[PDB]
Amino acid sequence: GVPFGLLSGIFWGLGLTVSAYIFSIFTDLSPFVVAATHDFLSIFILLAFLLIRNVSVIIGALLAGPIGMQANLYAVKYIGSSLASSVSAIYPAISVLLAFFFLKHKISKNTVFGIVLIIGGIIAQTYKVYIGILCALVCAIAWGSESVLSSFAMESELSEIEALLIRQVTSFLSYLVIVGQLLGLMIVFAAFDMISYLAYYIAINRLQPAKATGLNVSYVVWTVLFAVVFLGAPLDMLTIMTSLVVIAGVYIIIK
Ligand SMILES: C[N+](C)(C)CCO
Repeated sequence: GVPFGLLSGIFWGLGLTVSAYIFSIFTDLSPFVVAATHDFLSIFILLAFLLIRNVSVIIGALLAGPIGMQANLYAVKYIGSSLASSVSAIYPAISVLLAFFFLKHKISKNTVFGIVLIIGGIIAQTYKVYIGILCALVCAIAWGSESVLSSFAMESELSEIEALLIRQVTSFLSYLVIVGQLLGLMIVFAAFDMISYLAYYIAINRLQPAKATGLNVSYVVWTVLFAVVFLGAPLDMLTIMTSLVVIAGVYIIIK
């Protein structure tokens, strides 16, 4: 069960760097259409896996799709290959802050304490860098509410056919109301995002969000590994330290 969330970290961490690889080749020539086609291509490779409490899903999906994911997409233009991932990784603190007050109290002396060290090893480097940090704070508020609102239903509603299916078509319908090689990189980015968000939901089913979201912020270390090997990040001395505090806290939350 625990690996399912650890798999959610690496796969979104590699995918959120190939999205930076997409923008790095034209420098945000198209801000918004990337996210609209993102869910458009996502529905088809999500349905490729094939071969009412719906309100609680849609009210958290519009709280993290129209304002959470695409803000991580367009509102994070070039501030960093992972510099948005760091401060958007305080979202478990916003999620645990909401989860503890909505009939979910299962934390220990070294379960949220590992989340605390994971945030303090990031906030210290947060200012080692306006619009980018704004939405990166917004992505933290949005995904943290979605994690509890996704865990809200989570009964007679499977992680795929109701959890991630309604979550995808809701944001895809939202952009419909708000409105070659790139399609290969887009469908490649869609292929990595959809195994990730399902694996995050499979970790949300059996494992509590306080630990499932806490193992997810491993997506901050893999998003620097992919961003320094596939992309050649400068990796100053402060990067290895923040990479260590976020994994040193991962081994406190996992145990
Ligand atoms: C994929 N998100 C990072 C948006 C959710 C955590 O898995």
